[PDB]
Amino acid sequence: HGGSSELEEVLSDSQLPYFRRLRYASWIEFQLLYRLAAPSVAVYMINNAMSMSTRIFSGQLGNLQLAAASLGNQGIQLFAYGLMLGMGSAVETLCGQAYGAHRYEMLGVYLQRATVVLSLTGIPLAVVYLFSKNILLALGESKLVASAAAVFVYGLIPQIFAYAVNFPIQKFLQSQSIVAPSAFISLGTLFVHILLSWVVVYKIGLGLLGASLVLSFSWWIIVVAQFIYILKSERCKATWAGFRWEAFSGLWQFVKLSAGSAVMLCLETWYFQILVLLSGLLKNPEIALASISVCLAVNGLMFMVAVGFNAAASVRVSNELGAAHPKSAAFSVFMVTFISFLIAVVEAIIVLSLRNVISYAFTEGEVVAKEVSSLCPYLAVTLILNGIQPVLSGVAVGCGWQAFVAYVNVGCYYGVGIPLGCLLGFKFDFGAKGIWTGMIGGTVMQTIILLWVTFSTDWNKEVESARKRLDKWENL
Ligand SMILES: CCCCCCCC/C=C/CCCCCCCC(=O)OC[C@H](O)CO
Repeated sequence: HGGSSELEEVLSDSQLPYFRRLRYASWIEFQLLYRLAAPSVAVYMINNAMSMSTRIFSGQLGNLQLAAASLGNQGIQLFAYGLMLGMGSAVETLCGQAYGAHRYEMLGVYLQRATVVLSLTGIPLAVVYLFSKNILLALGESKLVASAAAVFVYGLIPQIFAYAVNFPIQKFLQSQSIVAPSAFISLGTLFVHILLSWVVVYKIGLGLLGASLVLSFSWWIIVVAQFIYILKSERCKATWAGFRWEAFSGLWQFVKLSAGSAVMLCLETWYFQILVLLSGLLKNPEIALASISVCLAVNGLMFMVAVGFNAAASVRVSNELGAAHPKSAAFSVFMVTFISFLIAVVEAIIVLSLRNVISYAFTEGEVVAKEVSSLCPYLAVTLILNGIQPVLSGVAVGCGWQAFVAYVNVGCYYGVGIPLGCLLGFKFDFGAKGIWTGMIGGTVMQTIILLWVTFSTDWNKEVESARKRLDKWENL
């Protein structure tokens, strides 16, 4: 329980040579990164598999049912997904810093205080789900498609409040460096999800409504399974003191800290969505929509590995800033960035080697395979950029820089990325290469700013700022 972190700090405090000290602080760091990032990827892959399993099981009832599962997941759910996870960012930085400062008693307070805030946030998301039929026909979709997706969206209204409890519990167990139980109950519920969705759809005949209800039901099985763990777990007897009335105090404070990360995700959900819509306005958008969707799907599939390093870099900096280990935090930021950078290099190598094959996997098109292969050099740059940007955003969450990063991300995306992509794409007639270059240029500037800031960071002041943050939340 934080003993390894103390040892790493002790190792840096020695007269031993730099190379001997580097090898033997990297080994203890690499062991901590692996014990955190490996189950984090396994959790997101199994959970997204349920979103794919529900999309697959519901899509086998007709082409209208598949469009309902696709438009419901990417249209309104992806908007509701980024809003719930954004508020769960303040409980991520508060639990990790408190777990490092041995204030285990208030870890359960942050869980409930995040649940109350997220449960109130899921109320505006509920009325949007009810009128999902009206917003789809407003975008021009057919009434039969809008009513079909709404019924599928009607079944996802319990998935909203399931997020409001799963995300605080996820970051709660993440701070204590215990993410293994979450990966195994998700594996079991997936078998329960595939089995129950097969019984509800094929035998009960509830249609696409029951298909989305089984998804929302399975999401509530991992919520109950995660809560009954912390009640019986021995590593959670110091961190979960039980239900407390203090969770209702200082709700607006949790709103202000988490508001930065929430806007960063929903706008980015629209930012990529705007980049797709803008690609439809380019000259010859017939192939620009398919090629960009292939590269972004590869970018999205490669992004699933980056979120594991994001969770690891977040808890490491949080646990070290709370335990007053500034040199260990400056090393964890460096170590996560380097290992994730080498992974992004391997991701770019595989894409460049299979530049002609990856296009046929998503859609069989000969002219599409050429256009995708032409954008693979640009996609490889985005993959390398997506191997440093999320880990620098994860350490910024651990330091509480969520407001500073949100200003930079929105400014680099909407203020720099979008105008550069439209100027290169439309005015300069570079097509999809101009859009992707503008998206690259946006991510480049963001990473550069964060890199200079993070490496010029006074980690002594971040430790003091972590004490002030924990002390103020303890007073109220
Ligand atoms: C849909 C699910 C919703 C889930 C959440 C429902 C409750 C949210 C309400 C909280 C404030 C009102 C209730 C608490 C009123 C007393 C608060 C209190 O003790 O205030 C102390 C004061 O702030 C000095 O420290």
